[PDB]
Amino acid sequence: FPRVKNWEVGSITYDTLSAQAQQDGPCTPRRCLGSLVFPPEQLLSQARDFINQYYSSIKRSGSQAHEQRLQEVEAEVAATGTYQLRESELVFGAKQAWRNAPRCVGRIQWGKLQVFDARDCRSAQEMFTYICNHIKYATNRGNLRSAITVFPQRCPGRGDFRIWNSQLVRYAGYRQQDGSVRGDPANVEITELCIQHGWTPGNGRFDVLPLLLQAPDEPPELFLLPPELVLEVPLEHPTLEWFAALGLRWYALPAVSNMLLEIGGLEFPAAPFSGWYMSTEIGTRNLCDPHRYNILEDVAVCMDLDTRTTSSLWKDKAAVEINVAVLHSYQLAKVTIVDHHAATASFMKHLENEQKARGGCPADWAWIVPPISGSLTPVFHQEMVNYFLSPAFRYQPDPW
Amino acid sequence: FPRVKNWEVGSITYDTLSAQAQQDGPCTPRRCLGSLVFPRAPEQLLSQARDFINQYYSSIKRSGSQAHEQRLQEVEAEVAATGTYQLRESELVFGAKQAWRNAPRCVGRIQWGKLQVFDARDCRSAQEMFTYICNHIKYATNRGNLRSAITVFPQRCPGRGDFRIWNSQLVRYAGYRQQDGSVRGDPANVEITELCIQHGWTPGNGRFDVLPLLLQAPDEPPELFLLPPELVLEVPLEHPTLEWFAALGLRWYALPAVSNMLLEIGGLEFPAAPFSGWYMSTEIGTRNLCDPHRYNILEDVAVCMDLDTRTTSSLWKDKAAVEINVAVLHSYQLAKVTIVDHHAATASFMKHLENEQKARGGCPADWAWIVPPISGSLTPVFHQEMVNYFLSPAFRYQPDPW
Ligand code: HEM
Ligand code: HEM
Ligand SMILES: C[C@H](O)[C@H](O)[C@H]1CNc2nc(N)[nH]c(=O)c2N1
Ligand SMILES: C[C@H](O)[C@H](O)[C@H]1CNc2nc(N)[nH]c(=O)c2N1
Ligand SMILES: Cc1cc(N)nc(CCCN(C)C)c1
Ligand SMILES: Cc1cc(N)nc(CCCN(C)C)c1
Ligand SMILES: [Cl-]
Ligand SMILES: [Cl-]
Ligand SMILES: [Gd]
Ligand SMILES: [Gd]
Ligand SMILES: [Gd]
Ligand SMILES: [Zn+2]
Repeated sequence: FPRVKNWEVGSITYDTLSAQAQQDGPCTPRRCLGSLVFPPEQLLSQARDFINQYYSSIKRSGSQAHEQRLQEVEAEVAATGTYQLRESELVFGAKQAWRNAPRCVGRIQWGKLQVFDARDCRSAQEMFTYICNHIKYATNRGNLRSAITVFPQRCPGRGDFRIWNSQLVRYAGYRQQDGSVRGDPANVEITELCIQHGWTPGNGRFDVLPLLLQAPDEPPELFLLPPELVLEVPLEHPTLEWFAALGLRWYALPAVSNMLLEIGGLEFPAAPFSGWYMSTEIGTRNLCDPHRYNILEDVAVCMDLDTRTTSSLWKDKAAVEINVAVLHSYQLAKVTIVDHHAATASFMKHLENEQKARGGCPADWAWIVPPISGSLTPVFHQEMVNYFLSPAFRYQPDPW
Repeated sequence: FPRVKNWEVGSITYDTLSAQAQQDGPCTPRRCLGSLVFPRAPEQLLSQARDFINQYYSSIKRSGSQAHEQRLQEVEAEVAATGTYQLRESELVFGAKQAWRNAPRCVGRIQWGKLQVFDARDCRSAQEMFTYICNHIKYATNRGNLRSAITVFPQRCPGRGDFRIWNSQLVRYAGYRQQDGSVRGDPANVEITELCIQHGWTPGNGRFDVLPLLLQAPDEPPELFLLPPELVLEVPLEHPTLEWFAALGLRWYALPAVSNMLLEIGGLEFPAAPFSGWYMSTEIGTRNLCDPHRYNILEDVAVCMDLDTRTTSSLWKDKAAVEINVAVLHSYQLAKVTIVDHHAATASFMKHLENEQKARGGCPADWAWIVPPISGSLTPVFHQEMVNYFLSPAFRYQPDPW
């Protein structure tokens, strides 16, 4: 059992939960690959195990309802070749997949999740309405609420439900007479898919993209989001009056719409989950990555910093203020957001909860440690262990 | 072979060098332990020696030659006879440079070929050991124009104990347990401070008292040796625009010289082989001065900066840390002592990975040690995927000799 040390306090724990690890990771005794971003009747094996998880989690192992439910999943697969989850189970498995997400620093919140059941969905126009209930419920006028919407589970012979966008809110990315990009350069591909399928492109650096929703065995269909439903935050700084002039904005709702939910052997290729932002996500990665909006030098010029030498730490100073601007703006607009110090301190509380409850916690060090001020947060000094537990959110290929 | 992506540019390479990794790390396909700090007969000696000799003869464009098999047979005959063997001088220089080259947690490896190797394998006593060390400190410091160097003391051998330096670095500040429960000085150094005292050192009571050296000759208790103050170059810390900063009374020393690691070359072990380069400013500014379990100055600086420390979202911790790093860079520059900031160091490490991809087909790197502890994603290494594995020659950790 791996020994795990915290170097700030000098405290030691053992990760016994690592024993239950399901799907193998990318590392071998020969080499570590932890820093890499992207690393038939077996369906009954995983279903049986997930069902035992549910009943132990409600102190109902070895009793009547536990025995009972085991047989009907057995009979469901025998007759149909698959099975349906009870409502309580789909709830319990959504929370568990979030709980088991090693790259998420916000799992202290994993027990507070609103689960929308879109398993009776049957058309792309139905998708849009379900997605639209989600967005408006999750946004909640800025008092954000964690939510996931689960569309039908995949089956043989029939196509997949899929959202083609990586998130529900993305900004446009436009090429030019010189190749380079206006807007968000991450979303250059989906932007050109949307232009293909009928959307007339805007001219701005912060155009909210239209959705591309895919009913099974039908091609994707464009859907224009209601602008009154996409809450956005214009960015200003508390004491740098010119910051507002830079015209920067970000949206309120972080909602990943490209990952595949897996519960008890069942696979849901369309299942958007949403929470609220950690401020480094917007202020550090989205606005300052060189391949993203890359605003770092523009802000430094406006601050009259000396950009001619790296040792003035002008990059560091300008980055800190961009993060100050994100936090101040979201708080003034009363949109839920959490800074990387508060977020990481709650994660340390989570680890300790999880140590007592489950005997460990799969955590991915490179992604839990924030991208500014790493060693100023407690997670930097906490050793972690990474492994795969089910249920889980999984990456998946793109549907083109 | 593992595919490696650079997410900032789009570059894609394949680490073929990892296939040669001969010793095992701590990860399995079940679980990654990459974030853990400490993740750890004649024929086996023979097979590592054979491999190193092959490495050396590759480096001198004499692979498969007369001289090459000459050395291979020679080493076996010496192992059969003596149970071990001796490196030629040129083999030792090449082996010390490869060990640096091979060190996955060093971001300054663009410099790996520029290393001054001092051969002290004739050292006879703790007293002679001390003399060799003073000369190392003197040459490396070079009045502030620092030069990378390593001194190699006699190798491990059956029949006689090891040479050991008990201090983890040649220059360390004392850490005295206080009256209440606090530490005065550097809390990382309470243990070695206590060993020096119990070995008859007279402790000071400052926050920056330089520690004496505890030097162990084979089958001998360690002996205390004081470093002459004029040999230990230090830097008073000031801030270019925060004049009150000088009143903190903070200093750091010029020379980073690790003295507690084991140098392995072709199966032979040198448990005493201190090595030194020059600092990257974050080791001092961020870790040494701002870690809660170290000098822990972050809040005091932020209060002095008139920041609002009652709420995290004002980012007072980030702002104060940035200026503490400014103070470090400015102060070493003022004093004309070599130092590299985390933006320049990571950008030269990017050129090292490129150089190494063409020379060897990859490069062992520990992402969590390479990415700086402030402003991580503002440096290019954050966006570089990396493959961590173990090559030999190597610097390895080893247990404390007490
Ligand atoms: C409630 C507040 C939440 C916060 C502050 C938060 C924070 C974060 C952050 C900062 C990341 C790093 C992702 C990146 O760097 O792009 C992340 C990853 C992730 N989070 Fe959370 N999260 C929250 C809620 C949730 C919820 C509700 C779910 C699912 C139900 C979830 C599941 C995940 C997953 C699967 C990842 C991995 C993303 C990927 O690998 O691309 N999180 N989270
Ligand atoms: C010349 C300038 C150098 C720079 C800028 C530099 C930079 C660094 C830094 C920042 C670390 C991380 C240390 C920590 O966080 O405690 C490190 C580690 C290391 N360096 Fe370098 N270094 C230099 C020279 C050298 C030399 C000359 C050698 C050996 C001949 C060396 C071998 C190592 C080793 C073995 C480690 C790992 C130490 C440990 O794991 O505790 N370095 N280096
Ligand atoms: C190469 C490296 O794995 C990659 O840049 C990772 C590092 N850590 C990260 N951590 C988070 N939270 N999000 C990321 O996108 C990344 N990127
Ligand atoms: C727990 C964690 O592995 C530990 O704090 C590591 C993180 N990365 C590091 N990186 C460097 N360069 N030096 C360190 O001491 C550490 N410490
Ligand atoms: C649920 C959730 C919350 C949050 N704060 N962040 C995310 C991920 C954002 C997308 N990244 C992959 C770019 C998801
Ligand atoms: C040779 C060398 C250069 C450098 N820049 N830094 C170090 C590390 C100092 C000690 N750390 C292990 C705490 C060593
Ligand atoms: Cl995002
Ligand atoms: Cl140090
Ligand atoms: Gd101006
Ligand atoms: Gd001033
Ligand atoms: Gd004071
Ligand atoms: Zn690993």
